Amino acid sequence: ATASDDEAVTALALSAAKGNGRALEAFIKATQQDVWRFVAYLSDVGSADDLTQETFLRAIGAIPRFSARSSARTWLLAIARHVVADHIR
Amino acid sequence: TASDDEAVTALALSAAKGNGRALEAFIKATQQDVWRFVAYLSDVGSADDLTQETFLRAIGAIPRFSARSSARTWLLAIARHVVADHIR
Repeated sequence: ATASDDEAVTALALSAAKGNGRALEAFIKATQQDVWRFVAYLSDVGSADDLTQETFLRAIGAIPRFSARSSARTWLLAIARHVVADHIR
Repeated sequence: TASDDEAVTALALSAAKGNGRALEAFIKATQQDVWRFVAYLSDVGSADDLTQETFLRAIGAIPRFSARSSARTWLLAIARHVVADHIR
């Protein structure tokens, strides 16, 4: 529960959406690894660093509108997917 | 170019108020400056890590940015601390 984990991350996201910086920072720390793994499956490993950060830049942009209609991980990986879709080419 | 400094400071101010697109744009706008400064207080090899780590702290502090100085100075002040820690 692990899903206990998802819960924190969602919480971080919700606080970050309300303008809490230190929560945005921790959110990115908590999820960076997941985004990197996901992103590298869907292209290469050489791509992933660059795709990972693009994902976070969009995340940073969209987070003010995250309201937990889904878990923050799902929301974040949906963005990761758009970033990968764009990148081809 | 001072006008460029003004945009960056204006981005920082709007990001401090909870604007995510401002924060994103600010990071895009300053990433290169942070990397060069950091590459260079240490080395090209560690610059990526230190650039992240600067931005992570930047994200966490930005809500208390109020323009007592330019955002570029504020941000490079964070970068210093980051490099200082990396060599302690």
